[PDB]
Amino acid sequence: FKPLPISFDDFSDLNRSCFAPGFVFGTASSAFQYEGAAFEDGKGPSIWDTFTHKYPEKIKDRTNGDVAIDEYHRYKEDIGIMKDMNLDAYRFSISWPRVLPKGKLSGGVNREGINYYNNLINEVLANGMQPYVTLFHWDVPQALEDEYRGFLGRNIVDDFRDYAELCFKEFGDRVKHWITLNEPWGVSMNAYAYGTFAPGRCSDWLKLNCTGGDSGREPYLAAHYQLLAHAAAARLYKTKYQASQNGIIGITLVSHWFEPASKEKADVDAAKRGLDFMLGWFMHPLTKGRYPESMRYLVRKRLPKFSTEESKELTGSFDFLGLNYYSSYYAAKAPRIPNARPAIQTDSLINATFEHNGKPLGPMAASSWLCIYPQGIRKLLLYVKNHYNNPVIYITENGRNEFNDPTLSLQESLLDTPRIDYYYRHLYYVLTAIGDGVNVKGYFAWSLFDNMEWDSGYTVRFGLVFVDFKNNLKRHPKLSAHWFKSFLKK
Amino acid sequence: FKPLPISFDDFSDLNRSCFAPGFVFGTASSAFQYEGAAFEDGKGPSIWDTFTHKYPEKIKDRTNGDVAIDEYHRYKEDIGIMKDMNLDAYRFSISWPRVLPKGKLSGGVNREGINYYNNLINEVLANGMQPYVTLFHWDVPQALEDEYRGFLGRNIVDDFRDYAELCFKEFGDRVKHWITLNEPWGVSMNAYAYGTFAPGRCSDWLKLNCTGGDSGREPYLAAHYQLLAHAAAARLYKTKYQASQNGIIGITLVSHWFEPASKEKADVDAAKRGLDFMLGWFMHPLTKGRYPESMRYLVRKRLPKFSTEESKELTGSFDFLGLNYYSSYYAAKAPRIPNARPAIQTDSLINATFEHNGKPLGPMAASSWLCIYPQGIRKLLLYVKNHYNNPVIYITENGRNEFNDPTLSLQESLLDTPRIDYYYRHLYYVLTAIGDGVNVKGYFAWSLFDNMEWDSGYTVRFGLVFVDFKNNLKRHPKLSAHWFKSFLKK
Repeated sequence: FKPLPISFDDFSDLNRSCFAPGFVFGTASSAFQYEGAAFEDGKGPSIWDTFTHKYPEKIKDRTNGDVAIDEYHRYKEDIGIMKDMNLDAYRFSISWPRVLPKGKLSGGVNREGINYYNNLINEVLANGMQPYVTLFHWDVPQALEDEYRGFLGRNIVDDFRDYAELCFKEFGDRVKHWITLNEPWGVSMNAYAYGTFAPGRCSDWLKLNCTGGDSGREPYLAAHYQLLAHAAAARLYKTKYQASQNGIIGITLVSHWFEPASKEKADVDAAKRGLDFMLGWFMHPLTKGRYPESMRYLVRKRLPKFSTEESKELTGSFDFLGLNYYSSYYAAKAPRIPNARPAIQTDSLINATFEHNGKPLGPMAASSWLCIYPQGIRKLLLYVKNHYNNPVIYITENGRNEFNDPTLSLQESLLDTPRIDYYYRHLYYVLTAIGDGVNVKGYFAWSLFDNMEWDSGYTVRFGLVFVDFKNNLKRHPKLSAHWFKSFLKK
Repeated sequence: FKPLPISFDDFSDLNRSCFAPGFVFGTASSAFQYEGAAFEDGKGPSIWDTFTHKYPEKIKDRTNGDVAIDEYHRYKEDIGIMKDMNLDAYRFSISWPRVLPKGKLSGGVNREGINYYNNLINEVLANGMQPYVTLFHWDVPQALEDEYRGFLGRNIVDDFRDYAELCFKEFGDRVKHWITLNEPWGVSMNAYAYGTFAPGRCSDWLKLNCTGGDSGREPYLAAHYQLLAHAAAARLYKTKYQASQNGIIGITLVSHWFEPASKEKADVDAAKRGLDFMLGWFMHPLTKGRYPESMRYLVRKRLPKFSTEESKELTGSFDFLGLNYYSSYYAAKAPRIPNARPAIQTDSLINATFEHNGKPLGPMAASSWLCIYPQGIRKLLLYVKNHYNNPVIYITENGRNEFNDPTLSLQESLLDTPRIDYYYRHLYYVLTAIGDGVNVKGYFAWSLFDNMEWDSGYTVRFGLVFVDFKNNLKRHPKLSAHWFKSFLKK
């Protein structure tokens, strides 16, 4: 580490002029969290649609995404806010079942679905911003879940290649930045290892009230098919559409920073395994066509294998890496319990905590897994540069939350100084990583507006802009929106 | 609650123009934490001097206050920083054993000791600031501890009246704001109930490695004599010095906000008892000449009694209240354990926590008792106004800390955005209390510089200005110092 020649003599010294003139600043979202219109204009149901209405008790506040923040009908006002804030880009996702209601290409193409994304894309570009588009953001068409168990069936790869091709042909003339998948670790672990996400599967002996499953086998299956789906969509783009469209394609991975519990070799080795089982799971295959050695050694037979052809297709199939960072953990070696039933969470032999002898690594945000350690982003960034031959990186999500509290007045709800604290220190550490040679090209805040946080429902708020859910979903910019607008003003 | 007509459209909208033009903004400190020169220019030893060298294992990092930040020799530079920052006042304490080395007036007056405070007082006033002086800030002369057990002996009252008179005669011509005691709750509980502060006493059965004591009796004795000492000094000032000196005298009390765990009557009643045993302990006697009913009912015989004359002297003996606020707790009723040995901590029958069904009240700072809940200051302020007939209030301490971390570079150490967050929201809530009729006249931040935090040693940092303890105690203003200077600039 070696500091930055700045001199933070005023609070206003940290702004966009500190970054290269070409650095991209934007905000991110997903279709299920923002759009609304779940049954409208020919859209078919996703697994998240089904999960929330079938099992309301699996959602903290027993809510759903039928209306969400209604971006479907409010997109002009939303883009208007972005333009006023001086943003450079917008990262959003396309709903698979909105364009192809039955999943398969032979089920029919929803023309009205295609029209919505054309309107959104043209609005983004007309307001001096560039669209960064995510193909899959956890909303598997219900038809494919019913037919072959969605991402647990090999059938998903061919159907996902067809979906990607439809988006490339229809929107490819305007969209020059594509993202195939959004956080395959999250899907694998929360949908198949813990059971908190749709379809809510996990091993029965864990007593997490799951809908069937196996946490020692299914998470690995879901991750393997997700990687094959990515390779299919990425190879199609490069071989048939990249020479005429002139854009780039990548993938978004999520990772935490794992800090050794002590200086001991066992604790040093545990942190490394944490990174291998979270980040390495997806980056090894993407750069080398095989899983990390530690996963191969400790999972043995339960870890799927790539064919020769699958390895060739995967190796190097990305123009950039989309990195998502939020939290950090302390990692210590966990001893092998004799006769333990297999599960992905215990397979790595790590004890992950937020303290070392009762002393905290940092304070917590409203989500119980999010520990604030700004140094983690810089250390994660240097790990990617040094272990994965210095790829081009875009930070595709970064942020924190607060609790939804009905006793607070509007004025009180808009004074989000902890979020300002969070962005200031994380942005400082991104700048130090750039100083040390990391190829970071952009940064996207999660999120512009308050929204549904998956299984947590509307009990937490992640936005820069407050949404009044009791009065026609009114948009009320928080103090952090005004602060970010000033940061971006020259 | 009803908001403030402001409109926090920019971050710079919260400044000193939001407060009345006469509102006082300053910073606070104590003699043991800042001065240094512990054995120099005729000063005698305090109980804190003795405690740290005798028992280095009772201090987290095994440190002492011999040098501290050396304000004794560096006071001109320290006042210089304050003047550059646009502050209105400085709250500091006078060391009892520096002016009277043997405690008693018949032990001799240290002339050199008197000269230091004359130099400091004249420097404060010459730099356009007013001194707010604390007579006792936990540094009991060792001579009086040796002779009659300091604040556990009735002999302390007469000696404390003599000390106060010396300060009034010598410094009274320039000092118009006097504070008799600093946090008698802290002394009573930490020195006699838990054993963490000098002289480190507590009940042997608690297994806290104390130096002797009784937690069911001594804390009550120490608090009773502290109140008698205050009354003696306050009555002397008003009857003999106030008509010619034209100043005012008060006392500084510390209190947390106690939030009911649930809506249940038992939880509502537990929060009230929390306030009675912490704040009420000292405010009841000061306004009514008797302890709160709940303390009288649950402590019975172990609670000392005031004579008729002592009640008359105490009732109304303060011109203003010095209030110290830092943290908030959730309070729930605790059941009576059959056969429990008596202790002040269990006497109130309350279970105090920082969570309700695992959900946090707020995040924690570096000190394990400090939970961040900005609403607490406003609720505490309204409680004082409504229960204690609307006194004149000065907030004499408010702030947060971070850990001393040797792996961080200087630049990294100066980016104290969490402290900015802490002052912004607490200052907003002070403004709302003023709006609802509380008579708040000033606010003092704890503290300007990093210093020794009693039994925690130098493991935590509370300042707006970083002190480099490895390089001639160099002063390096943090981002929060620059932010506070801008807040105070018009």
